[PDB]
Amino acid sequence: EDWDLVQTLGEGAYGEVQLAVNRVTEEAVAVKIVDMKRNIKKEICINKMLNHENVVKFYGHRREGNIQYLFLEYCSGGELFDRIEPDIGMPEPDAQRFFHQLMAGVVYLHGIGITHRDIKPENLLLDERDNLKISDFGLATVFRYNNRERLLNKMCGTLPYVAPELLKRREFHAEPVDVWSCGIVLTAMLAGELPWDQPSDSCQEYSDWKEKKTYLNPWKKIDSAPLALLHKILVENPSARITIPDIKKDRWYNKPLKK
Ligand SMILES: Nc1ncnc2[nH]cnc12
Repeated sequence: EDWDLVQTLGEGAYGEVQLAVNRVTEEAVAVKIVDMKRNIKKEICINKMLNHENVVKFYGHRREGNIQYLFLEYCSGGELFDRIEPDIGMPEPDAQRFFHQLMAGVVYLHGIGITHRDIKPENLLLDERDNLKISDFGLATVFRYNNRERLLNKMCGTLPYVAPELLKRREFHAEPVDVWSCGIVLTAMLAGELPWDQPSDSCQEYSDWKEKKTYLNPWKKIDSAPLALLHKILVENPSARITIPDIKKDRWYNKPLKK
């Protein structure tokens, strides 16, 4: 287990990720790297709990100095960001498949009291058999514990993926914030466009969404079956907004498309 660091796979904010190949067995891994001088104990801890085929497999960590090394699964397929052609998206049969695995993944976390708080195509990586993994638990947090649900109030994410409640309320439920970002990943995948800067009332493109002006981009690039689902996801009232159990019922979600 003396790995050589090869290519830089990217840095969200917290630290740099390298591909690391093992000298002797050649097992490829991803090493996240974080300089605790130039929140992060919590990422390790959350990664210790996780075990699903749609979450990036945590392998371990060694401190060894000022740096912190996370040993994570390797997604040779890279980010879902790159399967989205800008302004067109990707074929509807693959869009669905990745949404099935996103939904799978998120059910799992949400079922173990964990919310990601940054679902976005750059944090959905694809492996060798093109399976979607949820990555980066830097902004993750427990919302349910001892079967008590706690509200989050701390604002974090990426504006275009964030839910309105999070701009407009002082505390909010964690599940709906992740269903929203899942809905915006579905928009991205099907239209290849983010629909708005951020879901504020001050924003034309969002005001048009609440006004059901579905004749505009990026909504006119989407078929009425997945478009119906989206209407149910980007509801502005998180108690009105569809749940994951009920997205599993949606017509588009169960429409046969993918071989
Ligand atoms: N686990 C991972 N696999 C591939 N690319 C990554 N970039 C960040 N984490 C990664």
